[PDB]
This record gives sequence, C-alpha cells and structure tokens, in this order.
Amino acid sequence: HHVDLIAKKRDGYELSKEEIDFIIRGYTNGDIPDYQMSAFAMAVFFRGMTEEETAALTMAMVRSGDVIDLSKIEGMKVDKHSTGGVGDTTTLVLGPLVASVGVPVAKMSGRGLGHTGGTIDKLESVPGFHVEIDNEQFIELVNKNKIAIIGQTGNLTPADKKLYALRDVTATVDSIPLIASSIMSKKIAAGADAIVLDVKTGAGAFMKDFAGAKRLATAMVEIGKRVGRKTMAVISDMSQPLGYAVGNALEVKEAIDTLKGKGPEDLQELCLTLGSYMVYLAEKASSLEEARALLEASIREGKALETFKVFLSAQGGDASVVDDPTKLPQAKYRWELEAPEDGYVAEIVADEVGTAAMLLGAGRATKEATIDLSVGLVLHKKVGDAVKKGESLVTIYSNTENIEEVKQKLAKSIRLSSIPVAKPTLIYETIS
Amino acid sequence: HHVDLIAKKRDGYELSKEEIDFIIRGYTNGDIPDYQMSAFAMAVFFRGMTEEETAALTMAMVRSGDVIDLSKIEGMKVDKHSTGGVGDTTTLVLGPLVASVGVPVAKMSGRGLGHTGGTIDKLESVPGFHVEIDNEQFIELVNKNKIAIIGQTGNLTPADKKLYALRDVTATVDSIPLIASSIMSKKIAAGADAIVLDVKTGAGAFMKDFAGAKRLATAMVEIGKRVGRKTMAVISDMSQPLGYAVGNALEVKEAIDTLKGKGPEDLQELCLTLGSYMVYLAEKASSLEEARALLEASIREGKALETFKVFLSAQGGDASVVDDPTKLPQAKYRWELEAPEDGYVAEIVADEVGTAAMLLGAGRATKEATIDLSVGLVLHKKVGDAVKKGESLVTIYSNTENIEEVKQKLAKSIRLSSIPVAKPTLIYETIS
Ligand SMILES: O=c1ccn([C@@H]2O[C@H](CO)[C@@H](O)[C@H]2O)c(=O)[nH]1
Ligand SMILES: O=c1ccn([C@@H]2O[C@H](CO)[C@@H](O)[C@H]2O)c(=O)[nH]1
Repeated sequence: HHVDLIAKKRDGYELSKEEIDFIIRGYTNGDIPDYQMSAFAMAVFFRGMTEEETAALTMAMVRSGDVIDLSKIEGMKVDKHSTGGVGDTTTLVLGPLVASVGVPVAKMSGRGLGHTGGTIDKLESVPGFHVEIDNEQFIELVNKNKIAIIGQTGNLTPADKKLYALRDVTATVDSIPLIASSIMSKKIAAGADAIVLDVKTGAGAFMKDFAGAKRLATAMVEIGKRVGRKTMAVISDMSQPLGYAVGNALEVKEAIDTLKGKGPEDLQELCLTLGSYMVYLAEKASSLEEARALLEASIREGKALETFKVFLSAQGGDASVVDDPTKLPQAKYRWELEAPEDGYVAEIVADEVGTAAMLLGAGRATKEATIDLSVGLVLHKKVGDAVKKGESLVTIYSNTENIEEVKQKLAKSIRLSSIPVAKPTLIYETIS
Repeated sequence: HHVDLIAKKRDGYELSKEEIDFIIRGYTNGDIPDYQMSAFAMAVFFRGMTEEETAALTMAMVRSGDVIDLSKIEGMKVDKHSTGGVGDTTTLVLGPLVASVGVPVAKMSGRGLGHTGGTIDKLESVPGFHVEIDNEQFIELVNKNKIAIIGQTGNLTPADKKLYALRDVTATVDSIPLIASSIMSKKIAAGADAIVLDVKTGAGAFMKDFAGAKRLATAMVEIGKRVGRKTMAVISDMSQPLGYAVGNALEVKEAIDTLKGKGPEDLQELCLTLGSYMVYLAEKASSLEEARALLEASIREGKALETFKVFLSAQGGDASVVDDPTKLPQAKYRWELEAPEDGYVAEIVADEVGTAAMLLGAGRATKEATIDLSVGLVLHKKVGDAVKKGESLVTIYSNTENIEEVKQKLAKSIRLSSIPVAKPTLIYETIS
C-alpha cells in the first residue's frame, strides 16, 4: 500500500530512486491521491531529503513531461534563474549583454502572476514587440543574432506544476529539497546544458535568512553536479530593492541605461557578475576574469546595446526606444515623495515597495489581467545615501491622482537614521 | 485561507479552541478537503498538541454527531475501554462482574473487523442469543437486571470515523493526541459519566513501549479531567497473550470459568483490578478497597455467574451453557502442539498467536465475513512455566485438518529458555 512511502519518509528514512520515481509517476497520473501526496510533502518538510533523493526527485519531475530540444541552436545553452525580488531587472539586461559576446540566448518564458510583469510583459512596453513566433523562426533568430524570445508552450514538468500547486495549499512550499528540485527541474526541461543561479538573501528574498539562502544554493548546485548540468550559484542581497525602477516600462528604461553603462551601480555589478558566470559556463571565455573583461568592454563600446536593438527589431519592436525612451508607455501623473527630515537611508523595506508598485497596478493578480505598463516607481535614494528634508525619495508614476495609500506605504518603507549607514554587501559568495 | 491552520500547527503553535472547532466542523462537512486535513494531521504527528488542544479536539469530535441519552438508566454510567490484544476476555467478564454488585452496564457495541470477533460475535456463540432490541427494551433491561447489550446505531462522532480512516491511509494514526481524542470522544458520545481505561504495554500492545503507553494513558486521563468525565487508567501487560483461550466460543468458555473463580490467574487479577475502579467510579462502593472486596465476594459466592445467566437469558440465550459449555459451537478437530525440548517459557509472541488464530478463521477481514465461532486456540503454558519435551504447549481447534501453517507459526511463537524465567508484571501502574 502506498501509505508505506509516506511512513518511510515520516520515520526519517531515505527513499530510493525507484520509490521517488514511483511516487511522482503515480501522483502525476492520479494513482496517488492528493491527500497522500500532501502528507508525504509535510513529512518531507520535517525530515528533508538527501542529495541523492533530491536529484532523483528533480529528474522524476523532468521525466513527467517533455524536454525542449535545443540541439539545432549551436553552442552550449546556459540559462539563468533567480528567485527574484523588487527591482530585479537582470533578465532584461543579461540577455543582450551575454549574447553580445557570443553566448546564445534561447529565452523561453510565460506571463507570470507576480508583483510586476514578466519579461514578456516588460518587453511589450516596446512599441510593436510581440512574441508570437514558431519554433523554427526562434531557432533561426538565435543562430543569426544569438538571442530571441518565445512563449513557453511545451508540456514541461507537469508533475512540478501539480505538486507546487498542492504545496501552495498545504503549507509545504517552504522545503529546501522541494524548492531546489522544482526550480532545477524546470530549467533542465527547458534544455539548459548549464545553469547560473541568483539566490537572493535578506528581507526581500524568498529565503529570509542567509543560512537558508546558502543551503538552497548548495542544494541546487549539488543537483546539477549529479544530473550532469554544471550549476553555479551567486548569493546576492535583496535587503533593499535592486536599482531604482520598479514597474514595467520604467524597468525597460532602466535596463537601457544599464546596457549603456550608466545604470544603477548595484544592477551593473550584479549583471556583470551573473553574466561572467554565464559566459564562462557557455565556454565563450577561457576564465571568469576573461569573461568579465569581455562584458565590461562590450558595455563600454556599445555592443551590448546594439545587440538589444537587434533583438527588439527582429521581433517587431521599435528599437528607437533606445535613443528615445518616451516611446515607452508614459504615465499620466508623477509625484515626488519628499523626505520628512534630514538623515541617511538605513533601510528600504523591499516587500513594501513591491506592495506599493502592486497597488499602482504594476503587477498581475488574476491569471489574465491587463496591466498598465506605464505605472510604477523610481527610487532616488538607496541604503547609505545622505538625504535632506524635502528631497525626493521616490517618484510615483500613476494613471490617476488617487494614490494616498501608495504615498503612505512608500513613506513608511523608507527608514532614515540620524547618523551615517554603511552600504550593504551586494555579492555575498559564490557556490560551485 | 484554511492553509493558515496547517501552517500554524506546522510551526509548532497551539491552535485555539475556536480554530480546532472550525477545522473539525469544516472537515466533517466537506469545506476542508482531505489533502489539507492530512497535511494538518502530519503536522500534528510532528508537533503534537497541548492538553487544552487535545480536549478541544475531543469535544469537537463529540459535537460532530449525536450523544446517546442514558438519563433514564438510573445511576452513574461508567464505561471501560481497552486497546485490547490477544486473549483479552475482560469485556465478557467485567459486565456481569460489576453488574452483580449494582453497577449499571448499558453496553453498546458494533461488530468489528479485528483479529477475533467482537463482544457481540462472541456472545452469539451462546445458542439463541441475539442483539436486536430497541432502545426502550434496552433501558428496561438495564434498570431491571443492571446489564444489557445493544448494537450501536447512533450517528456517533462522524468526524472521528472520517479522520481515523484518513489517518489510516496517511501514516498519521500513531499520534498520542489523535489517539487519545479518538478513543475518549467515542466513549463520551456513548454517554459515559466516568471512564476506566486499560492501556496495554509490551510487544502485543498498541503502544510498543512503556513510555508511550504511559503518555497515552496520561493524555486520556487529562482529557477526562477537563471535560468533566472522571477517567482512570491502568497500564497492563500485553507482552504475552492474556489467559489461555484465543477465539470466540473458546473465550466465552474461559470467561465462564473466570466468573466461577477458576479462570486464568492473570485474567482474574486484571478483571478484579479494572472492575474495582469501575465500581468505585460508579459510586457503588466507598473506596477501591471496598469495591475489590465486594467483587471477590461476588465471584466466590456465585453471584457474578448468576448475573451472567440473567444477562444471557434476557436476550434469548441458553443460560445452560454455564453448566454445559459443550452447547457452545464445537470445533471439528483438536491438535496438541508438543514442546520440542525441556525448558521454561520465556516469551509467547502475542502478535503471532493472534495471526495464528486469524489463519484458523477466528477473526473478520472483510466488513462482513461470516466467522466460524468454534475455532481458535487454548494455550497451556504461560511465561514462567516449566515445560517438558512432548508436553502440549497449546491446543489448536480447527474446522479442517489442513493447519500446517498454524502449527509452524505457533511453534515459532513460543520461546523457551533453558533456565528459569520470572513472571512478568501484570499491573504496572494506575494513572489518575
Ligand atoms: O517551489 C518553488 C519555489 C519557487 N519557485 C520559483 O521561485 C519564484 C518565487 O521566488 C516562483 O515564481 C518560481 O519561479 C519555483 O519554481 N518552485
Ligand atoms: O485513533 C485511534 C486508535 C485506536 N482506537 C481504538 O483502539 C483499537 C486498536 O487498538 C481500535 O480498534 C479502536 O477501538 C481508536 O478508536 N482510535
């Protein structure tokens, strides 16, 4: 009786590969009912899984569906995953950036239900840009330009879709082996040969303390070691929002700034770090140092920006947004939230900035909502900055003037100290 | 969202009475699906419940259905519950025994799926005895004779029926608060004013170590303290089968022996102990010592036996079985299992004797099977007894001669040492 599988995990014993395969296959097909799977997931929450178990679980979820074939795209396929957070524009920058030095970027994604738009929602800020190409045109564009984007249509990791939904309604999301296997299985099924992970830490991150962030990163790197997909993880800071802009059109404008070498310092450093790992793992550089140098040169010489222009134009977008960002959707109203006193920024509560952006309408809440891509916010002070009373802490971009609740949430989220504060560490450590 | 209730328990926090009531009511009615209840039960398995939580859970399960009204039966209603085990004939003896000194025994029970027949299955060994009376005749007989038996028909603790079934298929049976609340809720819903518990310990018991037996007993006594139903628990030994007979007709014959003061010593001592507590709690004696003396006198003077005769006759049975046990169903075959060597009985593996009785057909396996009430076994040596090679260790009563598997299981279950062995302790301790 299937109950034995639950009992075994409950008692702290390691499931075999055969048992993990059996339970995932039966749950996927309906042989194992949801109430047994949820008891099993709670037992995992308390007793965990070994590295061998976690890798077996990852591959059982990969095998539950289809695997995207990228063999006709020349080169190693390296993919990036972040748990993300408020202001994380890295995906918009990293594509053109690494593609400009020869790393093929075969980007597949789907419209999310998150706190901002997904990559597709954001890129659709660009007039004329649309992602409705078939797989052949996708392959062609990647081999020609080294970058393209398509909407995910494959039946990937159906077992993960099902199990993550169940976890979400049974208080079993917060389990390192379940999180690690979910994320990695999705990247492997999408055809990654190698994987770069940005694991966030701090109050704005998925894992709310550094130890947990490190354990998650380690778990995913070990999965990759065992399934033959080299994986490297950077642990980076989300104690405050990244960069300045939170939104859709606003984050595209900031990404354009960053590709020109004049973006926020934190986003620039993060994109250079993640991208150096992507370039090295893709074997388009002989070392991380060489990869970093190539990306700094591509930025300063304008090649990453030209790559972005090629990418936009190839799928219908008006690349002139790079010269004239006013062609992105513009907000009807702008408001300056003034500082109430002199001081130094000691904290920006990332979760609350995210909530403020959501209240303005920058994110999706129902499976399909239409999003006003013009709205959001641009922070002007980050942790460590000096502030004078009356100085603008943030600009609020809205489609109406009825934003008192947004003003109050943002004012409360920006914490000042009367004495100077140090910059937090951005890049904590690399796990490989 | 109901998920919060799961998360709270998962994180180790105490649910309030309101929350326990809400979750039980919603699960009972279907508002809370099985996969959330099973995640909750697994969280309880790991994090447990306080005494207040466990009492709230007990009463929420009582309130989920009907409560039997015994107010027309005069006197305090005291009920007994045992987790039971191989050879436990106490329920057959205790009824007539305590009724003979004025304790009203309003016995309600239903046919079980256990390793022997239930009380009703066993009593139906008596020719003509049937339990098909309505509640009025039941009340009348208890007030006249101080004892009667009826088949449970009330919709009692539907929430417990549902949750125990779920626990059985999710590896969440083995949880002290869940076990304690299940047992006590059933006894409270049946109308007990006071409760005597026989919590077994040892390899033949529900709790497989003494510490756990003691924790379960303590948990149930505390429930009773908080819900206003005085509860006392005896921890007793099931390291070996109780008494000699395992079966149906065979255990009735042994119960008759015990009521005459010539039964097995262990069963006599257990019935005197449990019954003294029942008599005292029913306020039919001023102290446990007086209660014990009254029961010893009732046995030696033949009054408990006459009470059994009244009980049998009042519901159709041929009371002459008390003088002539051959009127109970007789087995077609008897086999003596001889000892293979000289020695001393060091162990009788209770679970395996139970399995042997089941193989002979003494128990039910499908919801409704017809049971041959004649079959089973009579042990002739208990732990501590001296044995000679060739002496009968047990008599096997069967309806065919094809019992090689029974012989082998019983031979392996009776363990001999070459040097003398002490009698185990029968009564470990009383919790109140
Ligand atoms: O079990 C998990 C947890 C997180 N995520 C990823 O992490 C994001 C949240 O940090 C999600 O939207 C998803 O992309 C998963 O895929 N699976
Ligand atoms: O959760 C539980 C566990 C045990 N029991 C009782 O204990 C017996 C097994 O020891 C069962 O048949 C039943 O009567 C319950 O009622 N509920």
